[PDB]
Amino acid sequence: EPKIHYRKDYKPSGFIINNVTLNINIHDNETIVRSVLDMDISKHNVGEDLVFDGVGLKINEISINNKKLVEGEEYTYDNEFLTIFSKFVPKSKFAFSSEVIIHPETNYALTGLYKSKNIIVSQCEATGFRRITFFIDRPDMMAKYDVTVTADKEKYPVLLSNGDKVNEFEIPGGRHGARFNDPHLKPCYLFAVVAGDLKHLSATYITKYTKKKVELYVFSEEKYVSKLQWALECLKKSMAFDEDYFGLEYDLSRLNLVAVSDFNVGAMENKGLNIFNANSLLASKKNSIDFSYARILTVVGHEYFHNYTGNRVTLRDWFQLTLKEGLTVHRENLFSEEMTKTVTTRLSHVDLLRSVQFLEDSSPLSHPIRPESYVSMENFYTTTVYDKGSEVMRMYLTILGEEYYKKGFDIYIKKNDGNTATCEDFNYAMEQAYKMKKADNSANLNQYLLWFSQSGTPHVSFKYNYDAEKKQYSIHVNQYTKPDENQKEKKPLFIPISVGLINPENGKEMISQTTLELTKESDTFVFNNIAVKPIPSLFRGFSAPVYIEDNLTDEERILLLKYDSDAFVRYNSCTNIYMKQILMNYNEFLKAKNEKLESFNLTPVNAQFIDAIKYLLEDPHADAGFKSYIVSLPQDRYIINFVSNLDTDVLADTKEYIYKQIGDKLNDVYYKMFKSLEAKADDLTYFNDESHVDFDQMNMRTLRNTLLSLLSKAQYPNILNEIIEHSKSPYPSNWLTSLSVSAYFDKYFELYDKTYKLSKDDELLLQEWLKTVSRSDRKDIYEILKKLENEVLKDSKNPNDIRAVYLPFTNNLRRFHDISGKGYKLIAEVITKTDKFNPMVATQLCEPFKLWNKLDTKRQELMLNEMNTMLQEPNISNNLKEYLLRLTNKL
Ligand SMILES: [NH3+][C@H]1CCc2c(Br)ccc(Br)c2CC1(O)O
Ligand SMILES: [Cl-]
Ligand SMILES: [Zn+2]
Repeated sequence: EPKIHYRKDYKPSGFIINNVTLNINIHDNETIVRSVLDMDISKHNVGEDLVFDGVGLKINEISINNKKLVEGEEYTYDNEFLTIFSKFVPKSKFAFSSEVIIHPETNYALTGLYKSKNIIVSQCEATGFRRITFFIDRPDMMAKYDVTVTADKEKYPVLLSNGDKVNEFEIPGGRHGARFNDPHLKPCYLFAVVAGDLKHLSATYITKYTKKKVELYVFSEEKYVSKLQWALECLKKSMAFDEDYFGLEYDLSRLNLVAVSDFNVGAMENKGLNIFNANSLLASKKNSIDFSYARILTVVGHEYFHNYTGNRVTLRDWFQLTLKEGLTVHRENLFSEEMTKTVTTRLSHVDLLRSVQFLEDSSPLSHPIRPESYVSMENFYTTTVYDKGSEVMRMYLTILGEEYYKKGFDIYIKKNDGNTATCEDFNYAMEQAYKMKKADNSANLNQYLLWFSQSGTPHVSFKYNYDAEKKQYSIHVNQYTKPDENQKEKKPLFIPISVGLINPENGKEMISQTTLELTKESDTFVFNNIAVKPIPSLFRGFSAPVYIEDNLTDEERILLLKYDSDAFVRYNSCTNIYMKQILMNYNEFLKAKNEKLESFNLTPVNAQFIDAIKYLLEDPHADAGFKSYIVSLPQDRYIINFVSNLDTDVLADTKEYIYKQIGDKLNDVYYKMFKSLEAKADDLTYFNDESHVDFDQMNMRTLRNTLLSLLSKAQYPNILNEIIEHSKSPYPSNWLTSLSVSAYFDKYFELYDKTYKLSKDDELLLQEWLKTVSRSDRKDIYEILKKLENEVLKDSKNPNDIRAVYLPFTNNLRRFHDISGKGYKLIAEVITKTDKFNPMVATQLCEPFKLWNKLDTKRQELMLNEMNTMLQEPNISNNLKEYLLRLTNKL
C-alpha cells in the first residue's frame, strides 16, 4: 500500500525557487552542505505549508531570511520531508537556507552524493538531489545554480560542477575550493559535482554556425587515462551530427565527461558535466572487447543529444520521461547508423526491442511509454520508455520524411527552448509539419497520441490477392492489440508500413518503395500494373513496433532472404522461417515428453533454407555482420513471445536439434569461412589508433566468433587447435571467445586461468572476463559461480562486478531454469543481499523473473515462491517492493 503518484494529478507548485547557492565541503568522515534558496510565492499558492524533500539529511540548522527556524514550533522533519508551517512562510520573496551533514563515504546506493573508489561524485536523476540538500525535488522547479566545492587538495585536486568556473582559491589546512556558475535554468536532477585526482584529455571544438570555441574534457582516474581517446572522438562526432542534421550547437564554453567505476546506470546528462559508468566511456583496443566501441559511441552520443532533448527542453513532470529518453535514443540511433554505416546497427536495436521490450509489454509490468502512475520513478527507466519510445519517435520521421521531420523538430525546439515540455508538445510540433506535408490544415495527429497512452504490442497481419489478367495486386491488412490490465479495450493505431514488391523471377523491385498508412482496424491496399505475382517486402526498416504476421510460405521467405533490398525484411524472413521450425519441433518434443512416448518423429529443417544460408555465407560480397544473424536462432526472449507455458527444457532440446540439423550440413562451410575470414578480420591496421574504428572489420570478427562457437559445440574435428590459436590473438573479442567456446573441451580451465591473467589488471576487462565465465556453457556452472564468488567477486559492492557475475548466467536456458529451482533461489538470494545496500541494482537483478507467468506450471510456481519470499524480507526497499508487487499483480 505505497505512496502512488498519478499523471492526471499534476499541478504546479505554490512556490518558486529562482536561485540555488551551494557550498559543498567534503571531509573524510562527513560532507557539510550549505544551501541558500532564493524563493518566491507562485500564483498557484493557497497559503500551504512549505514542504521540502530531504532524505537522510542531518540538520545542523535551517533558516528563513537569516533567522533560524525552531524545530517543533516552526518546522518538523521526519527524514523524508521538511515541513515549515505556513504561519512562518513569507508571503513574498524570501531566502531559505540550511546546513546539513551527509556521508558520501558510506553511500553504497550510489544515489545522491557518494564515493566511487577515490572519487566523490553525485547522481541526482530522478529524485536524488533531495539526498544532498533540501529541495522541491521535481523537474518543473527550474533555477540557476551557484556552486562552491571545497576539499583536501592532495586527495581532490580536480573539482567540478555545472557551468563556468568563476573562481579557484586556497583554504587553510591543505584545502582548496572552486566555484561554478551555470547560467541555464535547470531542474535539480541535472545538478552534478565531482571531486577527485582526475587526469584528462582535451580538445577545442569550434561550433559550425556561431564559431563558438568549446573546450572538451574527458576525465578518468590516472590508471586509465590512456583509455579516454575514443570517447573524445565520439563526442566530437556527436557535436557535428547535431549541427549537421538538426542545426543544433552547444551552448556553454566547456563540456566535461567523467568516468567513474561505481555507477548504477550507463551515464547521466548533467549540464556541462556528463558522468559515465566507466564501461560506457573507457576503452583501448588492447584491453576492451570490440563491443565497447559501439557502446561508447552510443552513450557519449546519447548524453550529448540530451543537451537539447532533456536539458534545454526539459520535462514538466516525470510521466513525460519518454519525451527526453525516447527522443534522445532516436537521435542516438540516427547518429550511430550514420557513423557505423552497417546494416547491423538497426538490426541490433530491432533484436533488442522484439526480445526484451516485447517481453515487457506482454508481462504484468506492461505500461504505455507515458505511464499513468508510479511509486519509485527509478523503476520506469524501462526498455518500453526508452526503446519503444524511440520507435514511436522514429515513426514520425518515417511518416513525414526527412524534410518535414526536420521542420517539425525545429518547431519543437523553437517553441519549447528553455522551458519544461510534455509529450503533447512534441506531437503538436510534428502535427504542424504533418499539415504542411499533407497540404491540409485539417490533418491532425490526434490518433498518433495513442502511441503514448496505449500499452501492448500491436499485431499486424496480412492476406494477399493477385489477379494475373488484371495485373492487380491486393494487400489486406489487419491490426489488433490484445487487451491487458491497462486498457480492456484497445484502439487502432496510426501504423506506417514501409513496403516494397519483389519480382520472384529476377529479384527486382516492382514499385517505388512506399509507406502505407494503416489507421483503421483493417484496410485493403490495391496496386495496379503489377506485371507478375510479387512477394511483398513488409515493414521495411522495421517501420512500426509491432508483431508482423507475413503469412508467407518458407519458399517466399527464402526468396526475400536472398534477393530483397531491405536488411530488416531479409532478417525477419529468416527469423520467421526459424520460428516456424522452432514451434513445430517444440511441439513434437513437448508431446513426446507429456505422453511419455517411447518413439516419435521430428520434422527436419527445410533443406532449401539450409541451401540459402550456405549461398549467403559463401557470397564474398555479402555482409559479414548480416551473416552472423542468419546462422543464429532467434533469441530465447523473442521465442517465448510465441509459446504458452514454455518448458525451457523442451525449448533447449528444440534449439539443440535445429542447430545440429544445420551444422550437420554446413559445418564444413563454417570452418572454411572461419579460416578464410582470418586475414581481414584480424588485420592489425589501426590497432594503435584510438581515433579510428572499422565497424565492418569488427563485424567480420563477430562472424568468426559466431562460427567458432557453432563449430566448438559441434565438436568439429580438431577445432580445439583453432581455439588454442585463437586464444593467442591480440584482440580481446577473440581471446575471450576462446574461453567461451572452450567450455566444450578439457582445456576450459587452462584458458580460464590464461584469460584471467590477461584480464585481472584492468578493471573493465576483468568485468568482461567475469561475463564470459558467467555465460559459459558449462555443466559445472553452479560450481564455477561459487569459484567466482570466493576468488574474484568476494564482497564487492561495485554494480558492474555483481551484474557481470550473475546476469549472463541467468540467460543459461538449460541451467538457470533447472527444474529444481536452484537458479531462481540463487538469484533471489543475490537480489535480497544487494537490496540492503543498492536497491536500484537489486531490482535490475530481478530481470529474469519478468517472464515468470509465461513459463510452464512448475517453473511459474517456483519463481513465484522466490518472489514472494523476497517480498517478505524485512526492510525491503521501496524499489524492490514496488517492482515485485507489480510483477506478481499485487500493484
Ligand atoms: N538520463 C540517464 C538515465 C540513465 C539511463 C538508463 Br536507466 C538507461 C539507459 C540510458 Br542510455 C541511461 C542514460 C540517461 O541519459 O538516459
Ligand atoms: Cl568564491
Ligand atoms: Zn537518456
